[PDB]
Amino acid sequence: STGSATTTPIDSLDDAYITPVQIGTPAQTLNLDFDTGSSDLWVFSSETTASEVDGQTIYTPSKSTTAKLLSGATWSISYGDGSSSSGDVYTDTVSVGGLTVTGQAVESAKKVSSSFTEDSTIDGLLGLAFSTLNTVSPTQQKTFFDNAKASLDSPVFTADLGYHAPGTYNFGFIDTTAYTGSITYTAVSTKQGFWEWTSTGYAVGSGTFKSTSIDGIADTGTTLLYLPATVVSAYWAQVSGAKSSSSVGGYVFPCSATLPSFTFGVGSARIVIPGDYIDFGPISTGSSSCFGGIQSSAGIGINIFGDVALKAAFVVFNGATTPTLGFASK
Repeated sequence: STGSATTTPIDSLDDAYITPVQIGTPAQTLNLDFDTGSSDLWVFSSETTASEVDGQTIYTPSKSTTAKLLSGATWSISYGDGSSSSGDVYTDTVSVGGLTVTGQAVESAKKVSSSFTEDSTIDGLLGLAFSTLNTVSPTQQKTFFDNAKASLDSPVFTADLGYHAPGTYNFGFIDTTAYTGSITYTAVSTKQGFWEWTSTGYAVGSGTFKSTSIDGIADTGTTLLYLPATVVSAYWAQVSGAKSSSSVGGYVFPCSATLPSFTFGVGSARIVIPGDYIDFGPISTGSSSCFGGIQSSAGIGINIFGDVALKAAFVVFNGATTPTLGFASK
């Protein structure tokens, strides 16, 4: 089997991407944030505290003839941005782009933190990291991909995120029309539950490539590119007036600037992030200070190849017995 679904930016900055997902019988379609940095499929629901729902579409398990309470199971998750959610668990039929999994754990939110409430466009998350990170207790549950894998034509999914435009998540096949050149595959460590890999270096603009190993994660659920402070300083030093602002929370730059590109290495191959992809617009409405799309990972503990980096590539998440990642230009 295969599946193919379009993923759409939630706003004009590509802060996140939403993909429609069918849950239950009859189908209830929710727009979920596919997140290769986490491993829970959770949704706003009829159980979510009413004051914490503000425009999201909810899953109502009582209206699904295939929903079953997973008795005694609870979940609770905190994300790197300080947001969180928790609740109980149903199993139900879940379909993405024509690919159907029966018995998928659908984690129903009883509580969500303010940033989720405040984002009316995201009805929940669909985790695509390794199932070892799934938070369901006392019986850990499998991701949608893990449940689907055995049925797929090939044990892979691909992320093809657009810049200010829709893109595609495919399951079970690699669309050879969706990228240019060849796909370069690189090793993955699953030890922390992430799609963790080592980039071979970077360049700023037209500058020379610096060969240096940068361990990090391919994370579709993180907006920006978070890299070591040395690398990030070297980038922003090429932008007149750019500075790190403790009050804003990262590097800012004059909105009048034209940003240089940023290249990252995948083995001997190179992925070029155009400068425009690094512009996240005014820090507050009407400001002439703009927020940078490359930020330091120093306070995180891991480097994160988030959407800024991934949307410059066609990315293969290869879930073969030994997982690997593939990157191609597009």
